[PDB]
Amino acid sequence: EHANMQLQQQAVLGLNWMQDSGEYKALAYQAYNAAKVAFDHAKVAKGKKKAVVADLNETMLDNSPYAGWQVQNNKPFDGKDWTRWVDARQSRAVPGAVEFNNYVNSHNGKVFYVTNRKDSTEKSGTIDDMKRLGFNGVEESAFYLKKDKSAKAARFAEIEKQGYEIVLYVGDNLDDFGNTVYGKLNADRRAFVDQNQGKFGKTFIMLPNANYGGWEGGLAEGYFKKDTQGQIKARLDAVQAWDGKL
Amino acid sequence: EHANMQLQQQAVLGLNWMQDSGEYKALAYQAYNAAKVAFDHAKVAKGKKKAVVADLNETMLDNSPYAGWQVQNNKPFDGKDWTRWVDARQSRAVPGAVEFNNYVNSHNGKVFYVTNRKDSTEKSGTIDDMKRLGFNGVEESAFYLKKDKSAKAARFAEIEKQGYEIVLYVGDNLDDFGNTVYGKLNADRRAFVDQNQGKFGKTFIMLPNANYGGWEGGLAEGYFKKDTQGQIKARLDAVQAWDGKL
Ligand SMILES: Nc1ncnc2c1ncn2[C@@H]1O[C@H](CO)[C@@H](O)[C@H]1OP(=O)(O)O
Ligand SMILES: Nc1ncnc2c1ncn2[C@@H]1O[C@H](CO)[C@@H](O)[C@H]1OP(=O)(O)O
Ligand SMILES: [Mg+2]
Ligand SMILES: [Mg+2]
Repeated sequence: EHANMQLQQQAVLGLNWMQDSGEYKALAYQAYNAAKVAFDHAKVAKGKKKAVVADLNETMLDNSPYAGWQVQNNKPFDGKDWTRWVDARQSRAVPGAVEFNNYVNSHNGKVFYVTNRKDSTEKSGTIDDMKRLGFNGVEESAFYLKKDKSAKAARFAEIEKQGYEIVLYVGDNLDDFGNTVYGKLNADRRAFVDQNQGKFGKTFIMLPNANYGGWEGGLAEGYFKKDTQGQIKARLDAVQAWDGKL
Repeated sequence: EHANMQLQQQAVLGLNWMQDSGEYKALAYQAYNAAKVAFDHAKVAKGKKKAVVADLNETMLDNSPYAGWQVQNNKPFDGKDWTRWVDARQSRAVPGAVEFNNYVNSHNGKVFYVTNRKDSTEKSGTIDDMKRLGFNGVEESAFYLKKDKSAKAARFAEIEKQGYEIVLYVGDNLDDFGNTVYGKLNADRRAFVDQNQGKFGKTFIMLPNANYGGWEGGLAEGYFKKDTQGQIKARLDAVQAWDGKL
């Protein structure tokens, strides 16, 4: 129980930032302002329909109250708890997301939700929240929720097989742009970003998430297979510190 | 000493994100890609020179190793320690910052560094680091370091009085865009962002900083006047949590 409190306390400052700061809101607006510009500029091959692919969690939907519950109950992430959160139907919208979504859908485009919320158990709550939140276009066929694989490239391909050309991707996780660094450590993930420097803010649109993600598992080999104590040490070992001298 | 460790442990996860994640790098590239587009589009009044205003800390310069030192030594922020860090000359560059800086300066623009690093004690180390890092245009006159006031609007005005029109602002803190929410709590700061939604990614360019900022003081009245214990409670009280029920 000591390790659990320590692990979740380490998330507090970043959670305050995501939940309370105007700075976070500004970053969300910045991403979606850029996304609209990219969508408007996009041209697709003859015969293709324009598609935008968007992740949900921490991209279009704000699940910060779940993180707040982890902090307050010293609870590390558990898929069983997550499913209850989804069923709770208290998701909020990331600033600018609804407007951008609805703009795309009313301007000769279609947003597809490629998300790792679970198709079997988490679909009903997701669709309910998004309708309440004001998203247009949330019929079941717009959703590619998780079934067998967490990697998303196969779903992107399903979308292209339906006659769409994907003009841009929106996400908070690099794995939202393809599979090339799925399950990889942060060194490789940073290298992927470097190799794609010019796409960010154009065809790859980023939202900030300092609370969780592929970068967490990226902190150390077999991070998620570690116990709570091992994860704390992984985080602290990853820290780069000034030695305090000149 | 117990409170000090707790306070700084709360920063760990967000520090891992800023230091290690490819996601953070992608956000930095996204901001600077957008900044170049805005700079290229900008037109100024007749007779004016084009200026870009940029903050340094966590906007163009990466001081994360200082934060890492705080974590490892259970040290809350202290201006005396900060000055030593600056003097240490180990600052790194935020991804994309040098290239954008040098592009502006070679394309009929001038970047001015409006920064709260201290003009008297922290200028020499700043200029030394920026030269090493590859920034062009780091003569003393490009810098508007802190003298008497932390609020930046007066410095922006000094720049305009020199015959420049400021075409865009780059920062990680909303106070980097003006004084309207300086010293204000987060509710007012979010409202400022909402009232300027369309400027973000255009004339106000944001970099992510989940480690510190005006949003921290924004968590509670007289936050920085609080003792370590009071600040921990301020952070935890600001948390919004799911109740765990449906
Ligand atoms: N703290 C956390 N750790 C892991 N996954 C989280 C999480 N918070 C929310 N999630 C979501 O829970 C599911 C399991 O990882 C994913 O859908 C993920 O969102 P994602 O779809 O955006 O990746
Ligand atoms: N953790 C922290 N808390 C307060 N200021 C910090 C800080 N880390 C770096 N700084 C910098 O230290 C000075 C005092 O606040 C400012 O120059 C600020 O950067 P800034 O100029 O970007 O605002
Ligand atoms: Mg996500
Ligand atoms: Mg700054």
